[PDB]
Formats: sequence, C-alpha cells, structure tokens
Amino acid sequence: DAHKVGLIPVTLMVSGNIMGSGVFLLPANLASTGGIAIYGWLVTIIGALGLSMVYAKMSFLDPSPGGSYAYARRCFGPFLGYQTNVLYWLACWIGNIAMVVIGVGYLSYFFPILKDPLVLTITCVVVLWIFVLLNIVGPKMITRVQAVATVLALIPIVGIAVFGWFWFRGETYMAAWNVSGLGTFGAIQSTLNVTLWSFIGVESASVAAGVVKNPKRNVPIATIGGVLIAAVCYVLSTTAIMGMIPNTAGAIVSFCAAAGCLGSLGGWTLLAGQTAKAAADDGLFPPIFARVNKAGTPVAGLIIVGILMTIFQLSSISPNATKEFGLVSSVSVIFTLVPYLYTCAALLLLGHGHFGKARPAYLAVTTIAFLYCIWAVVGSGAKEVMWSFVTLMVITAMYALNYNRLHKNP
Amino acid sequence: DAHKVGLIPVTLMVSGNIMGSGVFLLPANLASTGGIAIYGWLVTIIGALGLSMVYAKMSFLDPSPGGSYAYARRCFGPFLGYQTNVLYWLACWIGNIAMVVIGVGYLSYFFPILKDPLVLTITCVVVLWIFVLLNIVGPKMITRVQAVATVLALIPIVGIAVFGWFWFRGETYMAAWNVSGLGTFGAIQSTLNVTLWSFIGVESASVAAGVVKNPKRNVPIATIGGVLIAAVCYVLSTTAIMGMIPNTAGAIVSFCAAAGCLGSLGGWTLLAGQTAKAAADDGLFPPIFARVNKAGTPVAGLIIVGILMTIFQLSSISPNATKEFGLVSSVSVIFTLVPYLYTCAALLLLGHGHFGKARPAYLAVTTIAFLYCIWAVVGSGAKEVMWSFVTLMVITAMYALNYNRLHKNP
Repeated sequence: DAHKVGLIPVTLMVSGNIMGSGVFLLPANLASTGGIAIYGWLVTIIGALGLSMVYAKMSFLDPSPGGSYAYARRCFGPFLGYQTNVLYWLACWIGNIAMVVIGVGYLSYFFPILKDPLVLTITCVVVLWIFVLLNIVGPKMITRVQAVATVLALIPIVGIAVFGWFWFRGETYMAAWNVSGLGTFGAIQSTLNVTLWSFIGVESASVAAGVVKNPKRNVPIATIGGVLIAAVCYVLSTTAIMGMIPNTAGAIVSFCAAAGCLGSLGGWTLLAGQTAKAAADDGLFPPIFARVNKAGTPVAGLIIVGILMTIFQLSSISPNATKEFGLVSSVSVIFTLVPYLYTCAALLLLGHGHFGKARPAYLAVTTIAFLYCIWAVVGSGAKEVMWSFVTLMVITAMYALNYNRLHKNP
Repeated sequence: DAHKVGLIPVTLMVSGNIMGSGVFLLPANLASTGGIAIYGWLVTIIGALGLSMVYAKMSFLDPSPGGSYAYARRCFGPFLGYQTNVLYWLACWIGNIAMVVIGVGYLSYFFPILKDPLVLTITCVVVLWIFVLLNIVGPKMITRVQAVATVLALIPIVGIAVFGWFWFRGETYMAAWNVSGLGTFGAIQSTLNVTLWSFIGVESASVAAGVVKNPKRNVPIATIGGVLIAAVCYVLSTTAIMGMIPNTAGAIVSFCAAAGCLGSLGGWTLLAGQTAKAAADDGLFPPIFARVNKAGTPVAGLIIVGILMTIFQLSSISPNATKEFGLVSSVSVIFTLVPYLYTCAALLLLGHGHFGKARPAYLAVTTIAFLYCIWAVVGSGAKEVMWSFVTLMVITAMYALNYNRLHKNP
C-alpha cells in the first residue's frame, strides 16, 4: 500500500501532538512557580521516555490496531478493553474542543480579529470541521497537512535550540538561579506538576497501526523519534529563561504557534477515529463506526466526532472554567492514563515469558512507566480525579448495554 | 457438615456488620445537618435493598466462594478478580483498626477507664487479637460469639422500635419538622451522605459461602433478612428524634453499644479470611493463605490479619484524623464499592441469558444497584476518592508481581 503513510509523516505526528499545544504555555506554567527546577525535567523525560519505550516495544510485538486497546484486549480483553477505549477516545475528541479554543486564541489578533464574541466559538466550531474533513480526505492526507504545520512550528522552537543558544547569555539564568521552588524536596513537584501533564501522546504511533507503512518497523521508530524530539525540544526551549516572571519577525511566532495546532487537531482526531472504529471491530462499542467508506478512513466515525465535538464546543463557548483545567478539559487528560496503565500491564502479560530474553531489563523500564502513570495521577486535582473514577464506574455500569461476553461461566 | 454454621447465626452476622458500628453514630451524623429529611432513608433503603438482592440472587446461582470475587472472576476473571479482592480484603482488615478505636471508646468509661493514654491503643491492640483467635477457634465459633453480641445490641435498638414507640410522643418531631436541610432538592443529600456510607456489608453472606450450611438456600435468605433487619432497625431507630441538636439502666446501652462491636469485629475478620484465602486458591494473590490448619479456618490467614491489623493499629494510635473519615479509615470504605460494582456486572454477564426468564425485572433492580454504588462514590471526599483511584492503578501495576495469565495472546 501507499495511500497509508510512512515513517517521516508519522514520527512528525507523534512529535506533533506531544509537542505541541503545550509548549507555548510551559514556561509560564513554571514561572508562577517554581521555575528551574530543571530536575523536574530530568525526572519526567526519564519517565516519559520509558512510557514511550513501553509502547515502542509493545507495538513492536502486536500493532495492533488501536493500539493501547489491542493490548488491553490481552490484559482481559473484553470489559477492560472496551473501557480502555471508551475512556481514551472519550478524551481525544474532548481534548480538541479545548485545544482549538486556544489555537484560535494564538490568532486572537493578526487577521481574523475579531476573536471575542460568539465569533471565537463560531470560528472554532468551523475549524474543527476543517480537520474532520481533512481526515475524510486522509488519512494519508491529514498526516500530510500535519507534518507540514508542525514543521512550521519547529521554526521557532528549534530556532531557539540553536539560534537562541547563540543569543542569551548566559549567567542570567544563574541569577534567576533555582529557588522560587521551596527546596529540592518538593520543589521538583512544581515542574512534575506540569512537565508531566504536558507530555501526553506517546501513544499516537502505537495508536495508528493500520495507517502506517510497516507497523513492526515504522511505529516504534516513530514513538521514539517523536518523543526524543519532543523531549529535546522541550529542554532546549525552556532553558531560554533568564529571570523574567511577570506574565518585526515576532509575528512569525504569534502564528507558528497556532501552526502547531493546525497539524495537531488533525492528528488527534485521526486517533479518535482509530482507537474506536477499531474496538468497533475486534469486539464491541457499540458500532457503527465502521463503516469505512472504502479505501480506509471511517467517514461515519470522524463525522460523529464532528457533531459531537461541536455540541460541546458551543457550550464550552464560553465557561467550563474558561481555559485549561476546565474540570472537564483536564478529565479528558487523566482519562488517557488508564490506557497508559494497561499498556504497561499488557507489555508484560504478553511478554508472558517475553517474546524476548534478557528480561531484568524490560521488567525495569515498564516499572518506571507504571510510576510515571501513577505519579502523574497522584499529583492532581482532587475533584478532577474523583471524576475520572466516577467515569469508570459508569463506563462499567454501561456493560448493561453490552450484556454478552463470557469467561468461566455457569 | 455441622461445624460450618447455619441460617440464624449467618443472618445475624449479615445484620451484625451492617448494623452495626454505625447506629450509635447515625442521628448525630444527621443532627449537625440536615435531619429528617426522612426521604434520605427512603431512597437509601430502596438502593441498598436492591444491592442486597443483587448479591442475594448472585449467590443463589454461584456461591462462590468469596463471594464478590468469584463473580468478578467472571466479569474477567483474573486481573479484575485479583484486584476486586486485594481491594476488598484490604478494607475489611483496615476497617477494624478504626472500628475498635470506637468500640473501646464506648467503654471509655465504665470499668477499664482508663481508656486515654497509650492505654486505649494497647487495649485496642489486645482486643483485635481476641477476635483473630476467636476465629482460629471458629469459624462456627466466631459467628456464634457474634450472634450473641449483636443480639445484645438489639436490646436497645428494638428496645426503642417498640418500647420507644410507646414512649415519645409525638408531634415534637413535627416541631423539629423538616428543614435544617435546605429544601427537598439537595437536602436529601445530607441524609444520603451518611445513611449511605453506613449500610455497607450486605456482601457478608455472599462472602461466607463455604462457611454456611447451604449456600444456595441459607446465603440469600441471610443477606435479605440481615438487610431488612438492618433497614427496619435503622428507620424505627432514627425516628426517635424530637428536636434536640446540641451534641439507671442507661448503662446497659453505654455497653450494649460496644456489644455491637464485640460481634462485629469477629464477623468482619471472618470475611477478610475468606475473601482472600479464597482468591489464594482459585488463582492468585500471592498465597500463602491457605494453608488451612485442617477442618476449615486459615490459621495462617487470620494470624496475618493480626500482625497487619496491629501494625497500623499502633500508628493510628493516635492521629490519622483521630476518628472516622481518617483519609485512610474511609478509603477502606470506598474500596468496598468496586467489589459491589463488579458484583452487579457479574449478576448479568452470568445471567448471560439469565439462568432465569422474565428479565425486564432483574435488568432493573441491578440498575438501581449500579446507581447506589455509583452515587455513593459521587458524593464523597474529593481527596478520599482520588486515593481510591491511585490504589487501583498501583494494584494493577502490582501485576508485575503476577506476570502469568493469558486471554487472546501472541
């Protein structure tokens, strides 16, 4: 096949969701803190690198298609998989709604503008659909748009990773020194309280599967290249930091920012098409998506993410906590952990005895991964996690709707 | 067999844990509120009655032995069962530690007394073991002690359910009328915020199984009789309520109170022996308990609940939130829901097509039950639930320790 992508457009998507909506936001998240505190970054890159590897090498066995759900289909796979999915999908779709509200806001001024009344909402509801459609074109199409836009946003970031280096200068950061974060002990958790909840997505490559050239070769390479890119970009970017705290060409960045979300939203809906229209096969959803207007893509699927994505989009017009941490914008984030947690489970009970010897190694990196997945949750909105819980319980109750599976029965 | 109990000592245990540690605490939990507000009770008794039935008729199929775990062994049954268990057991044991600290405090005065320094803790650590041992004698023995003590505490409660009736008198409660709770809408949730988190245990009869005469006949009868008893006692007891709010024979009650916890702790450890030393068989824990010094009982088991129960007991000496809601005393309570939630799941995917026709009925009462289980969680300590979550995630991670199951593999 050839209308089904290739390494370089995929690793760009993997780097491109992770990158991503968060960078033009990170430093200030660590300025009201609590900044530098670079340790925070050392921990998190270790953790996420491990998570990237767990996936990297779980897809290297069975990819997938989902993924993060095939796997959960072998830490069960029914109930646990249908819930791993519902709860994932249910959090790629939800994510966008609060992703655009920001990416349009990177254009708040500069053409359009406007960008204030019912106009941001109605402009945003329009953009969502540009991408639903760019996928009905795709998928080889959306990843293509995607690769471009994210490279456009590499302009600035890796503009500083080398150009920014040649600039500042220098001991000013040393002036800002550490502190602001109250001592090593616990001041790391200012950075781990943000460096962490913005490194999500390492799944995407293990999530494509069907829509990548060779899964068994291209997919891992993708997750790893993507993450490594993401990590490095992260570090060399939030090291351009001298002391400030109060929150011509500069225009190219006020744009190359919404440019990261031009490619993003596409990638992310692409995954909400897959990590559902999948489970809509293997077993159940219910489905529906399907139905797959021939030659790939789920016309039905992404078009339902449209209707849906909208309906919220124009009620989070508007309040819901009028930006991130929306008590509903963040829950779609905690959600995505449960799939990470099960991916880790599977990357072991499917290495039954590993389809690969010399284990004392793997039995390690996945334990890191468990830690990442767990610690992320542990430092988090008390209300905002309790909700993630009530979700699961109702998602389960909602195998009233599915009253027909099996295993070990009367 | 005959050293393995019978209906009347079991339904007494079922009523006797549920009863139980909570009654001599309920009214004041609804006086700082928010009292009467009797609706709260109408809702909750419906909900719990349904939960009692879900169990009542899940054990009527497969009992069990656990139960609440055999069942979760068929909403999976591996991972989901080993977690349903860990999380249950891990919450019968924990529960006592904060159960005695109160039941000794019902003797705070009246012999011993003392009851203040390291004396309550060291007196409490002694009592725990009286019951560990009374079970190594049992189980036919502990349920026997149990039946007695809980009947001793019926003296007071159903002392008022009839004697109390002949007393007060009368329209005074009408004087206290409703209110204090701010309007029907949401004032019910003062009562449902306590009538609820004190009706736990309806499981116990489905939890015994092996240690009851006929499971298929005695067990349900037990859950239902127990709960009905518990419900009625509840209502006719917190209706002796005229107006008060500020918080010879009277002595018989200051004792017949710690008398409810003389029987309780025994019953409850009995279940932490079962709903583990079970799963220690069927599949994994790891086990260990076993080993079952012949003729029933798990000498090893309850003795480990002793060591364990202690170790906490003398660190919650002492603070931990120095009474209920201990942010660790309550989490052992939220825990117990996940087993309720899965019991409901199973009471369906094992009625695959029900081993019983005329379904529109059952498909109902279990939906109530889901609501009960879910709503209980939803109104709850934001921190205290987030913890229940992090538990599960680590319990799962902890099938690093169990890296050998199966279902649908490479």
